Amino acid sequence: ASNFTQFVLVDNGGTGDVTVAPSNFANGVAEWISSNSRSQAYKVACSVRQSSAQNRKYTIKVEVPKVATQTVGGVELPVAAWRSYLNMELTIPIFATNSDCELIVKAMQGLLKDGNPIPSAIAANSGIY
Amino acid sequence: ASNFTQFVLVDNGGTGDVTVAPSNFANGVAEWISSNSRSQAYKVACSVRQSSAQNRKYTIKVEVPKVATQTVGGVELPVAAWRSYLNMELTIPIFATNSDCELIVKAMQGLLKDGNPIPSAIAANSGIY
Amino acid sequence: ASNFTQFVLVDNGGTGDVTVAPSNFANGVAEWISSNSRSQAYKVACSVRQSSAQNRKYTIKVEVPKVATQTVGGVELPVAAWRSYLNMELTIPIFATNSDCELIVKAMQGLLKDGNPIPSAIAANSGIY
Amino acid sequence: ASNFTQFVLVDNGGTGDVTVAPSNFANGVAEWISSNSRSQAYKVACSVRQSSAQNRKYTIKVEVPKVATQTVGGVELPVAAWRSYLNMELTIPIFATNSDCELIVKAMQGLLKDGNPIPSAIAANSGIY
Amino acid sequence: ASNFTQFVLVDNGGTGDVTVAPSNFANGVAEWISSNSRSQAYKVACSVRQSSAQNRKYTIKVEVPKVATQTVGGVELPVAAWRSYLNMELTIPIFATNSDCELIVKAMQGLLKDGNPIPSAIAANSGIY
Amino acid sequence: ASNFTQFVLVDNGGTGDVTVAPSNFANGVAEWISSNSRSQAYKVACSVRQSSAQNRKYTIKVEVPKVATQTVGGVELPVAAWRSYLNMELTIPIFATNSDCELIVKAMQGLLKDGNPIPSAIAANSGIY
Repeated sequence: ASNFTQFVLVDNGGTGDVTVAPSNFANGVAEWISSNSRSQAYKVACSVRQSSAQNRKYTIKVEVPKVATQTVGGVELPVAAWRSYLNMELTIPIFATNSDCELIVKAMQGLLKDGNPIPSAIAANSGIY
Repeated sequence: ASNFTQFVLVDNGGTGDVTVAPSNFANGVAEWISSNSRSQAYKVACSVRQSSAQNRKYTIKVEVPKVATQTVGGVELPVAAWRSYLNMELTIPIFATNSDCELIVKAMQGLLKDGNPIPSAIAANSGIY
Repeated sequence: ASNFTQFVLVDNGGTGDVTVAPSNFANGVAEWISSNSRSQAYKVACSVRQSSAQNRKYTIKVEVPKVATQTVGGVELPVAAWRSYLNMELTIPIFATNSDCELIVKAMQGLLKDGNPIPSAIAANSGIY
Repeated sequence: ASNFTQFVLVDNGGTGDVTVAPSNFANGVAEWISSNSRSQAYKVACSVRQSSAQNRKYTIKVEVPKVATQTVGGVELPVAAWRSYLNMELTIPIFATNSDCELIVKAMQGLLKDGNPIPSAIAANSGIY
Repeated sequence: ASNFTQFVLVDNGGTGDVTVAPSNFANGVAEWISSNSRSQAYKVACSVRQSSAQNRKYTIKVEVPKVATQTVGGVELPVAAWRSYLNMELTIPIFATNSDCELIVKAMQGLLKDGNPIPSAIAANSGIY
Repeated sequence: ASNFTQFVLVDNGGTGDVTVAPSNFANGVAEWISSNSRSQAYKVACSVRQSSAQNRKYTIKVEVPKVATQTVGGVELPVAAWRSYLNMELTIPIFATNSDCELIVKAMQGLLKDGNPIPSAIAANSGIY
């Protein structure tokens, strides 16, 4: 094993899928980036720390860029028009069993599943109502 | 539309699924909880707001109960030993079209898909290695 | 669902029943008022907050007006001679199950049921003896 | 009359009803408790007094035990995790006739009638939405 | 019940209609935004407040954008070339019955009905003459 | 040609309609007043002005009276028991073509169309919920 492997971040059904690969583990922060210039890359970062004596906290960050080509000084450079940022922190008690943890993972998957309230609001630029 | 509806948070295959239903809307913050006491409930909250001149921010909070050795309806202390807390913040530039937003949703779904590093680490009480 | 619906506050047996309808949810305070000028309306307000870390507190307020017509400046205005105010605060531990909560609701109904001590004292302008 | 009598606080249909009986009258405050230890009892207290020159005020307090997972006759700590507290204050202007007062009683009964928003929110561990 | 819902702001007869959906109800200010880029979206905000002892005051705001694409350095962004701003304040004494309010609403709709002086001056970049 | 004419402010379907007729156009402020006592009359005022270099600003005002008779010392006078005041300001950049203006007018009519959130809250003495 080694769970530090590449995965497809954006599944565009085989064509134009955005895959992200391991790229750095310096300072205990596991990082993954897509095959682009570092200026236009998708980026995922993950780190876990025993925050309290009885908790562990995972900090996960994703950056989704809007790619563009910009003319600076009469020269064109690969750039990102803007970036969207996802920041998540998960605190799990040390008393959580593996099956307790699987429950947290399933809850996070159901939350974002297609057609459920939240992913629907986000995708439509609206709130919950 | 009208997305404030009940949904399946934990999909256990039809048998033993955890459904979460609307429970509060005070202050534009939509809340959903499972059919349990509030100390043992699965809880989801969501709200959007223009965080700055250039961004909108979605704050999503989830609480998941530690189920192994749980006593249904009992008084379980300390509260912190029996609950996991998820905190997500999604910042999206005001230029993001619905399409851009659909892609951000896919990135979140890919991140947590089964078999991918992050959800596998969490489920196994591990970090990256 | 949406429990924010209209209900009959004073059941005068089909004729002259006082019904109250949703009228505002600003600041997380659910409000209901009767179809009158705002000066002569019945008013119900409800809000819940996690008062302590282990409690939740519901604050409910009802205002029953005594309607009158008053001549101010030689002009008649719809007015309330006086108002009676009900103020209730219910503190429920987070460890309370739904069935535990149903017990609280039944207790509150029995308390005010016709012929029981309290509603009898109130209706007769006396104390308990 | 003489209203200080035993009554059914929780009506469970004849089987498993909670009856509450007079238990104290120190200081003009009528008290009723169920047949349990004082830590697990259903308790009701009531008193009236002229709060001001223009009003009389009824203070009614109710305590309801958390029953799910309860150990009858046992020592259950912390006390706050096992009890709900109701606090009602009814202010009535000195001009209110018996009829006016009967109407105030009906308003209180309508507020808590089954199926109405408030009692439904409470029973479901919810707020308004 | 809820009136914080989606609605048609610009009726372009079934197609090309501008719909505005609820987005956020923070601090007593209900806000609605149309879909797609927040930068090119229409916006409606509304709030009510007791302006004085006898008055309640509504504050409505609407923004109509002039959709355009901004190109800078070869990077183009969806923007509003400019915006038209409507700010209205409606004061209503607490003596107004529902019938009085309905009349106030009719006066507002009549003021803007097609063919009347005001909507015709505006639609033609003109004043009164 | 002239748009400074009489028009129906409150359409009560042919009968009981409130018509407002031109009264005075002094200092760039066009004013319309309904017939009979000026004290019980409806009033509409409108003016446009170049608010800045790029903007033109319309200022519309409407007054809805609550008709009543004042009696003092046996002398009765026709008065308005009170008035409801509407003050609106519409800013439009000088780049707006007639098509843009027509759209702005449609947005205003849609905002107040029957059944939509805003006109329904007002007509019912309510806020958003």
